Amino acid sequence: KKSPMLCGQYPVKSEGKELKIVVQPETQHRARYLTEGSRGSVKDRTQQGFPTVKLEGHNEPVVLQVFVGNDSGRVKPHGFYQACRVTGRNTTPCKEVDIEGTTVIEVGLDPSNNMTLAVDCVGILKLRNADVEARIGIAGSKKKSTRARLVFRVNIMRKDGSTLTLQTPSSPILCTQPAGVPEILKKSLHSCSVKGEEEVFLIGKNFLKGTKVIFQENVSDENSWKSEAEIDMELFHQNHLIVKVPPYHDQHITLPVSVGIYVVTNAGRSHDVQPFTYTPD
Amino acid sequence: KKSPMLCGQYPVKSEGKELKIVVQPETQHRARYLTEGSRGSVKDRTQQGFPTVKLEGHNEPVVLQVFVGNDSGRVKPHGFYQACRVTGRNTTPCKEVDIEGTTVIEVGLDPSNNMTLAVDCVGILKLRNADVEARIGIAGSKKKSTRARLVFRVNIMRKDGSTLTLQTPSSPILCTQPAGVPEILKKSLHSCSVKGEEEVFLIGKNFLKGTKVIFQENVSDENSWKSEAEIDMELFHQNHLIVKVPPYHDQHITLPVSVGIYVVTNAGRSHDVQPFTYTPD
DNA sequence: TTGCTGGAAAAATAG
DNA sequence: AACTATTTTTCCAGC
Repeated sequence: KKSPMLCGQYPVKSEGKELKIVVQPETQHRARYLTEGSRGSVKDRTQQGFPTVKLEGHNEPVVLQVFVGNDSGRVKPHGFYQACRVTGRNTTPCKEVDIEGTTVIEVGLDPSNNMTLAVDCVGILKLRNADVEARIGIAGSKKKSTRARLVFRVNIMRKDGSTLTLQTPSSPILCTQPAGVPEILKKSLHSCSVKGEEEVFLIGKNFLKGTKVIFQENVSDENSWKSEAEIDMELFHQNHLIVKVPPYHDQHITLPVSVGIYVVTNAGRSHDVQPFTYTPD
Repeated sequence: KKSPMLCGQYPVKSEGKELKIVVQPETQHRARYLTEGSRGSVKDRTQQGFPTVKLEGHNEPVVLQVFVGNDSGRVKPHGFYQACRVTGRNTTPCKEVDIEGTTVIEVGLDPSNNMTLAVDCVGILKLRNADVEARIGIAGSKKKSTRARLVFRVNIMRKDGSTLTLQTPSSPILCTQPAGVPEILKKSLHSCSVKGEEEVFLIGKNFLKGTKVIFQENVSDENSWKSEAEIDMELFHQNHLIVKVPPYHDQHITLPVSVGIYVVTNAGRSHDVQPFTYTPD
């Protein structure tokens, strides 16, 4: 690498060459801390591969550089995150160099693979605020950012001593720890008359801000009658919640109907379903 | 202040002068982080005044120094706590100087008030691990102390260039957050047969490690039949808990008996009582 | 017995 | 000021 300042303005394509991101990285990747183990490379959005960058308009071996930059605007290396290498008996080999104090990961883009590479060797390291705080004061109430972009860039050298610098940043990635699926561990009531209205205490975990309690007949994705039970907000809690039993659709059943309850969180659905029996009026 | 090393050995009285603590500080004062907006001074044991120090055997204006030191032994400034000034339209004015890296608060002791002062301008700041690292060493920041003493000391200058240094440390003060009073906000069952055994979901707050759920008949301190309800440990939580209804003492009541439920925490008792009705078999 | 994560408690900050 | 709610960091525990 020629080491052109990381802060300079550079184009994605030029002189008949483009550095494009074929496969964007996941929208979220939990950064790891120095005090703990490694946490893995950054995957793609299907979690089944890795962000993939391609270099069209050129067919020679060229080192690809990667580093973690701010989440938006003019590309600057992020101030709270540092890129890091991820070793593995299947991961692409790479070097870990330091530029202007920020860590940059050098991988090798090659024509033997049509100038394409699935970056599977880059992880994100979280720097401690307090630590950053006492170096760059401008970073704190001025800005504590938890989002970052994977910054890719190639430094080709033209015929003379010149060097063309193509750079392309990915979509932002939220670098914190994911919500975790909702779960119901135990409910206080398992049976109620068809008119409902009786309260049910639910204790479990991960009841996020956008959670909903759903009373359903079966597991008919398309429709087997479902209904949002009203939640008590004056006592909402990530681990417990009080909901009122929604009245059943058939006020005139002759026999007890067994239905299921499960919760939806802005992040997912409590895959384990609770049984609840509606009984005639 | 002459700035004599904070670690030196100094007497309380000497040369016909004593620096005595008339009113010891509270046995507990919740330290606050520097980011914390709240700044209370350290009160006395009646919570109605402040620790008061007096300088007998001298009648001139002399600056009184205060700083937070270890909880016992040879006075050394505490490594996890720093003294801090507390401003107020009624609090005594003072300066905040730094000595050997520790913060010292300078107040003015004066004869116009018979060499006495009720230090109402000193608070205690809790140092965050990362701060304690840069101050007292990494391995040191592991040996945790949550107790500290308010260290008072005067630096009088004798006729010549000499300086007499009287120092007196207070009783230790606990600087951790004072556990809270338990509370029951809502229960799922309010009535049960005399034999009991039915579970009751309790959601409230501050259900500490040593909490007990008590079913009682009245508010007869001495005795009006009380009983610890069994708690489910596999789901214990500071804000909620599942207990089984203890069977009543009179398996043969003819009429429904109304009893109360309240919780005891290693720190106190949920003063607000919940009603529960036992019903005949 | 150490390394990779998912889960969380504890530490610090926000509102 | 005194609380309550969120975030950040540091710990744990299960392969």
